[PDB]
Amino acid sequence: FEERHLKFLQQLGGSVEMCRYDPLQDNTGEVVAVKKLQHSTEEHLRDFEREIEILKSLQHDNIVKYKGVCYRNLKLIMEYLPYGSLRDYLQAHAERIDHIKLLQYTSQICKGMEYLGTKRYIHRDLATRNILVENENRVKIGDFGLTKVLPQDKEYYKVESPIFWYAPESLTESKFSVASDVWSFGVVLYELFTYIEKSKSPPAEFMRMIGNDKQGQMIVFHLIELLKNNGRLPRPDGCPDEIYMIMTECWNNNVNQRPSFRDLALRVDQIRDQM
Ligand SMILES: Cc1cc(Nc2nc(O[C@@H](C)c3ncc(F)cn3)c(F)c(N3CCOCC3)n2)[nH]n1
Repeated sequence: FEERHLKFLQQLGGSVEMCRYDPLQDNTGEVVAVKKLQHSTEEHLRDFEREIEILKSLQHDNIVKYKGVCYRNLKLIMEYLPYGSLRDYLQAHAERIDHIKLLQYTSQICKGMEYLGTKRYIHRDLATRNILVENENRVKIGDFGLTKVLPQDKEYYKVESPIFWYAPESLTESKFSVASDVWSFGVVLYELFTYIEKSKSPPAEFMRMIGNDKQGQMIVFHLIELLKNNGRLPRPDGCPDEIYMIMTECWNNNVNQRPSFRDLALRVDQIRDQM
């Protein structure tokens, strides 16, 4: 990839642009997504090149595809998935997204995570805003900016952050593992069944429980106490209990009592087929 051939189409959201890669200057070439860095240190740049090598290393159906790279001034290039983040897509198109449909995306995400697991990668940022929609029937894990490789010996890894998706051990000890991704997956499943009703978002609900008057750096500590005393995100409207139970089992204070992404994949599919 040569950067004089990337024609800028629009800003998408660290920064991501929609571009056309068009060496024939023909407007024929394909539209792609281009990630780069806003204000870049050699530290950010060193983690960005890891991300790039984590993405190239992954070839799965529910993981956005690596296309290439281009420089010097690094840009990451990936397939353009035309419907954007599952988080906005759900807000936009709730009327034609039914529960069978929620469960479809759910199982596509587990399958994507399962695959990550077999490479010993830890995602760290599982949330609906990092899931891309390719079309009505397919979603993909679409960002890997916080993903980490487990060390050969240890089966966990230590490190602003998305605290309302974090497992207790990540909040208290900065421990990230397949088990903390599962905790987070539970929050992703919660999200879906709330249909992203803004005041049912995990931050709004947790702040309600903590007290909205709580501020600054104490939020994280009160969140830690809530989770220790088995405070949890409530069952959202219309969520069938069987499905809430999957969430609550993902949100177990005990790390190895949490389900595997295999367990979850299969348990979601079986539930799917009975509605
Ligand atoms: C890497 C990538 C991003 C996309 N598509 C996309 N990305 C968006 O936001 C970026 C920041 C993003 N990247 C990765 C994610 F996982 C989630 N979001 C959009 F906003 C959007 N839209 C489509 C056209 O209307 C605007 C929304 N479409 N395809 N491939």
